[PDB]
Amino acid sequence: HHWGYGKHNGPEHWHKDFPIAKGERQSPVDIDTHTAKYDPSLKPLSVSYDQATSLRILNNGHAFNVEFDDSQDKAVLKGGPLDGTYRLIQFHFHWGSLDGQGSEHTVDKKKYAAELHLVHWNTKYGDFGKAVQQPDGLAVLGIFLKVGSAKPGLQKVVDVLDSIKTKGKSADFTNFDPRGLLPESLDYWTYPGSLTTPPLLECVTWIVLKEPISVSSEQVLKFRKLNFNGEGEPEELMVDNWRPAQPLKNRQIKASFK
Ligand SMILES: [N]S(=O)(=O)[C][C][C]C1234B567B89%10B%11%12%13B85%14B%1158B%12%11%15B%139%12B%1061B%12%112C5%153B%14874
Ligand SMILES: [Zn+2]
Repeated sequence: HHWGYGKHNGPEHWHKDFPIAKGERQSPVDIDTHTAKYDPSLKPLSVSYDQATSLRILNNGHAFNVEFDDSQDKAVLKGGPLDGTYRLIQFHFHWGSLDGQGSEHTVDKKKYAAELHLVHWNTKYGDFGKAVQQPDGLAVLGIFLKVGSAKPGLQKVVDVLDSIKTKGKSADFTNFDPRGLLPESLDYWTYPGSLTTPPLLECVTWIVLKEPISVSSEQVLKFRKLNFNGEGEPEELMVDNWRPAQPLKNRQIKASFK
């Protein structure tokens, strides 16, 4: 009886195994755009993905992860609200059963169809497992997805999904360029928060981009053909793999833009 997204094991149950679910800096949150304060001390974000080396794509039973070689400083995030250098380890998505839900963060209570998370760890802690034990250990870049025009840079991901339909399947996934998943603008909101899945550790500086990317209905429909179950098990479509907004508590969301 492991955690997942269903009504007997989903987000309202997670606190029993992970009591930090009811902590002081949980994610995601609703971004109230009129209350977020412009902070002129915030720096532009530096996203350096020119040397990113993807290796593999994995269906972990919750989502799919596109994994990178993080054994050297290649793909790094810096600037913005961050002190120091954060190395890209993986990306994944959260999405819905229908286009009206799927994102984890919300904007003035608006839910997007999906949300991309690019996960990076702070190199000053040496490895990812040490980073997640620190309040400034991770930086996750969050990008909203809306349904309209296709995202050409997403199509390589979409086309490999048939080969990782079920939990525990992986596939080689080299030379994928995550620059093709970024919007034009790097304007962002930022706040201190947590992982949005168990173990829910309070280790993340969230950077949520204001500009969504557009993906096609066909692209998101292929996300929704994945399975939460393993091969040879009854089919449970991989949809609605998002945690709802959590209480903001004693936090301020800052905006990089006027
Ligand atoms: N939504 S999120 O906060 O970016 C957490 C994504 C899930 C996981 B998978 B395992 B390790 B791998 B890394 B940390 B652990 B789970 B948390 C992030 B990724
Ligand atoms: Zn995530």
